[PDB]
Amino acid sequence: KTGNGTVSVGKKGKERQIVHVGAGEISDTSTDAVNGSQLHALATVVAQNKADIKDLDDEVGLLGEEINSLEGEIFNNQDAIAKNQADIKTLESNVEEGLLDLSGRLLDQKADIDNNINNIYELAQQQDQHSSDIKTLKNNVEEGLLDLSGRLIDL
Amino acid sequence: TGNGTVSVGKKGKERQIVHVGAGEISDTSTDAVNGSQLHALATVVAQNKADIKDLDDEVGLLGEEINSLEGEIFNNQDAIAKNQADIKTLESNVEEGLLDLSGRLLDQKADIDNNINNIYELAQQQDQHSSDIKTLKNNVEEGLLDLSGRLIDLVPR
Amino acid sequence: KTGNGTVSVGKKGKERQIVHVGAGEISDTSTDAVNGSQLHALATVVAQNKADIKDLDDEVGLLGEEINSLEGEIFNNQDAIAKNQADIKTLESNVEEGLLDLSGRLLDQKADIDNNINNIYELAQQQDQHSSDIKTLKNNVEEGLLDLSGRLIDL
Ligand SMILES: [Cl-]
Ligand SMILES: [Cl-]
Ligand SMILES: [Cl-]
Ligand SMILES: [Cl-]
Ligand SMILES: [Zn+2]
Ligand SMILES: [Zn+2]
Repeated sequence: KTGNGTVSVGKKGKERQIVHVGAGEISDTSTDAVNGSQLHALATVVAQNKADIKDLDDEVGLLGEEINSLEGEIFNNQDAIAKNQADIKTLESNVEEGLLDLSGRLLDQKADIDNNINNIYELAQQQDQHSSDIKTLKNNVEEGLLDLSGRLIDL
Repeated sequence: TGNGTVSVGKKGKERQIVHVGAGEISDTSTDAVNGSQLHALATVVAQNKADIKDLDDEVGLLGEEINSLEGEIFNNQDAIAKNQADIKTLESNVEEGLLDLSGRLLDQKADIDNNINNIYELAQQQDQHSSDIKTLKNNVEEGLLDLSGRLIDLVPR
Repeated sequence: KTGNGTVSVGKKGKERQIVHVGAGEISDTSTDAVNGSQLHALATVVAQNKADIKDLDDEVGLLGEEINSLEGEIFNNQDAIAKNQADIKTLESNVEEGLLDLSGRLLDQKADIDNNINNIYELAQQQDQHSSDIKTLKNNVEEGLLDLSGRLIDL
C-alpha cells in the first residue's frame, strides 16, 4: 500500500473519487471510511436544526416586539393615572372653595337674620307700650270729659 | 478503477475501507475521513438539537409570562377607566349640589331683604304713632283745660 | 488490502490516511467516499448553528429581565390606582357630608325667616289697628269736647 503513511488514490490536481464504499461504523473509536449517504443523513439533521433556529429567531423577535408594546401601554396607564391624580386635586380645590363661599353667604345672611329678629323684638315692645298709652289715654279722656260734664249738671 | 474513480467493490457488494487514519478537516482537504470524525461532529449536532429544545421551552414560558403581564395591564386599564368615570360623576354631582344650594340661598337673600324694607316701613310708621299719641294727649289736656276754664260762668268772687 | 468484506489501508495502531480523494456524491444513496473539505463544510454550518443558539439564549435572557422590570411598573401603577380609588371615595364622602351640613344650616335659616314673616305680618295688623284707634279717639274727643261746650253755652 503506497507511500508509507498514506495510501494515495491520485495526485494534487488529479484527485479520484472512491466508489462502492460500504458505510462505516460511526463511533468515537471507528477507523472506518465514511460514505456520502452517511454525511447526507447528518446534513439532514443539521438543516433541520437550522430551520428550527430560524423559526425560534422569528418567535423571539416578535416576543420582543410585544414586550415593547406592553411597555408602551404601561406608560399610557401612568399618564392616565397622573391625570386622574391631578383631576382629583383640582376637584378637591373646587369643592372646598365652593363650599367656603356658600358658607360665607350663609353667615352674612344669618347676621341680618339676627339683626332682623332684634328689630322685631324692639318694635314689638314699643308696640305694646302703644296699646297701653292708647288705653290709658282713652280712659282719661272719658274720666275728664264726664267730670266736666258732671260740673255741668251741677247747674 | 479507471482514472476518474477508484472502486473498492461493486453495487450490492460494497466494502468497508478499514484502518483509515483521521484526515485533515479544512476547506481544501482531499483526505478521506473516518467514522470517529463524523461521530465527533454528530455529537455536536446532537447537543445543538438538545439546546434548541431547551431554548424552545424557555421561549414558550416567556410567552406565557408576557400574557400574564398583558392580563394585569388590562386590569389596570379597567380600574383606571372606573376612576376616570367616578371622577366625572363626582364633578357633575358637585356642580349640581352647589348650584341648588346657592339657588335656595339667594331666594333667601332676596326674601330677607324684603323683610328689611318692611321692618323699616314698620319702624317709621310706628315713630309717627308715638308723636301722634303725644300731640293727641296734649290737645286733650289743652281742650279740657279751656272748658274747665269756662267756669268763668260760676264765679262767686 | 482485500479481506472480502473490507479493504484495508493499514492495521490497528498503524492506520493510514487516504489522500487525493475527490469529493463524493452527497445523497441518501451515495456509496462515494467523502473527504475532509466535505466534512469541513458541514462543520462550518454546525459552528454557525452553535453560535446562533448562544446569541438566541442571550436575547431570551434579556427579555426575561425586561419582563421582570415591567412587572414592577405594573404593581406600582396598581398602588397608584388604588390610592386614587381611596381618594375618590374619601372625596365623595366629604362632599356628601359637606353639602348635607350646609343644607341643615339653610333650613334653620329658612325657619327663622318665615317666623320673621309671620311676626312682621302680625306687627302690621296690630299696627294698622292703632291707626284705627288713634283716629277714632281723635274724632271722639273732638265730638265729646264740642257737645259739652254745646251745652255750656246753653246758659
Ligand atoms: Cl399598567
Ligand atoms: Cl447543528
Ligand atoms: Cl387611576
Ligand atoms: Cl329675616
Ligand atoms: Zn432579532
Ligand atoms: Zn467493520
